Amino acid sequence: SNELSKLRMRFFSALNHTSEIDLHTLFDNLKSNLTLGSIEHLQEGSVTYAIIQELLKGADAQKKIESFLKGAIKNVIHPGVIKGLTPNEINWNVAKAYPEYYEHEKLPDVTFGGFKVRDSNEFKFKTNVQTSIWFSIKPELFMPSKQQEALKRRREQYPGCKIRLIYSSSLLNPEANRQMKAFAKKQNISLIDIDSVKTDSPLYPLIKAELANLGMGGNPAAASDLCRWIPELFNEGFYVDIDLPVDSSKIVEGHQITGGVPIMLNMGSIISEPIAPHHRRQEAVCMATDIIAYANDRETQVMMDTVALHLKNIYDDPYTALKDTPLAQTAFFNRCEEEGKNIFELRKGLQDAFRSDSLLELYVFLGPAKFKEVFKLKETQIKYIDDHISEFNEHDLLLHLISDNPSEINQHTLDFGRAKVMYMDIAKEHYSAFYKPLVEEISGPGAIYNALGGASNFTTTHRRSTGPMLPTTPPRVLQVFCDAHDKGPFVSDNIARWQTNVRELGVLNREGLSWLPSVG
Ligand SMILES: O=c1ccn([C@@H]2O[C@H](COP(=O)(O)OP(=O)(O)O[C@H]3O[C@H](CO)[C@@H](O)[C@H](O)[C@H]3O)[C@@H](O)[C@H]2O)c(=O)[nH]1
Ligand SMILES: [Mg+2]
Repeated sequence: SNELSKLRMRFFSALNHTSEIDLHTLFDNLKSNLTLGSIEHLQEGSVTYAIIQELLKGADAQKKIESFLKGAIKNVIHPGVIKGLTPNEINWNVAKAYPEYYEHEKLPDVTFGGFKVRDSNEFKFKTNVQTSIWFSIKPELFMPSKQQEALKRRREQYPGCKIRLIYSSSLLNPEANRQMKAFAKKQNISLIDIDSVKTDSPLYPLIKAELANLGMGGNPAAASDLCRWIPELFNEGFYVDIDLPVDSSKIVEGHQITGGVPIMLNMGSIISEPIAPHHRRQEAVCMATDIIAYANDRETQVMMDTVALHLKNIYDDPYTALKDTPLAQTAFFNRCEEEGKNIFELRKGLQDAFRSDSLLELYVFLGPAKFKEVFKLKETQIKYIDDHISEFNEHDLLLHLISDNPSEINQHTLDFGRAKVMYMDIAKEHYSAFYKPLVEEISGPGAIYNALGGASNFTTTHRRSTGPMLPTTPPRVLQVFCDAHDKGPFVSDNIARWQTNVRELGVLNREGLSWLPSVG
């Protein structure tokens, strides 16, 4: 039959059409327990292939290779394929099963979310259950067309995948609520209203506050970020950003993957410029939360609680989490910290300063140090301004900017109205850098990275090859066992690929984010 023909052709391709042994005899002797799925793990680049190549150089190669492959397929590869193991995971399991044929180091001790990463493949994850989140900032609009179309494109392409959607009914007017419910019914989507969830999570009040405070420093992406760490909302399948495409070629037929931790995230890594004292590059793992996988396991709730306790701590005192951000160098931040202002008041105050259309208000907000930096002033220039600021009106301050640095605005200094706009525009260049950490380091991937162990814990001296990748260093352990993006069928552009050089990240940084409030 064509099935046997297809299998045989795949096998001969995998083993490089070698004539050093008789592949017909070998194929015939293995075919009783050989599937297309297993043959992938015999290909060049695999541990199994590497072992075969060394056996070819020794005596009795025909028999030794048959004995090796029969056992490797029966005991390691085929069981791995059925369980949803990746090629990396199968390579490791083969190396472990055949220490006489493959020299390797032991699994290093790596801690991720308070848990030692395992190579047991014991945590199981469903790829056919997907949850996304949409909180509308416009009461008349349940969801924009882009997001509706994204969900349809996932539903029409795939059943029988279960699609769950968290939203807020309180954010929608009655018509929009009816439309949301109608949409979800038509698309066979399980709807979850965040307004009435039963949970004891400390994150739940914070989510409700983020949404209640829209227009007053709340943020719907921050609300969405926090939902992902409540066990009543997420306990199996994947979280995926609502608009992530599915890569059909990556769908696993058993709809199951595994990992070495009970919660996996989107990961990559960045190889640094050389650092002191040996002029060597460092590999630093990077992570994102646009794809999260949750194991069907009690340990999932345990790990999630560690992260939730960290996020609660950040919300309760955000100034530590923000200590190294641009905003931390402003007078406004220092005042807020002394006053114990909350995250909403911090975000709203920043937005207010940049909506003020006032250089004087911007000065009071930034303080002299950051005002100096933003407007590229000399120390003597900012000293004079700061000494006399209690006497200035708006025009007085503009006159000093014009005298001190007309080049910044290409000597368009004769029209004061235009000059003011140009200086305000220079300041607005920095708004995104001030604002984004107020989500990223608070509820976002910055906070989560820290919750799970922080940079130091995920950064190591860069080391390369040789041969098939094995989990024998910390970044390789995370790459093999902890990365939801590689294993899942969802497409992301949020972060660098694994082992990307810092000078060529190839990540688009978008300007008009959905969750950045405008400042004009
Ligand atoms: O009006 C909005 C806007 C955003 N969101 C939520 O926020 C998520 C991210 O919004 P997106 O426009 O994709 O922003 P990005 O900056 O591209 O998102 C990144 O940064 C966010 C904040 O940390 C994270 O929530 C995302 O997972 C991450 O991909 C969405 O999927 C929604 O869940 C809403 O619910 N309502
Ligand atoms: Mg996005």
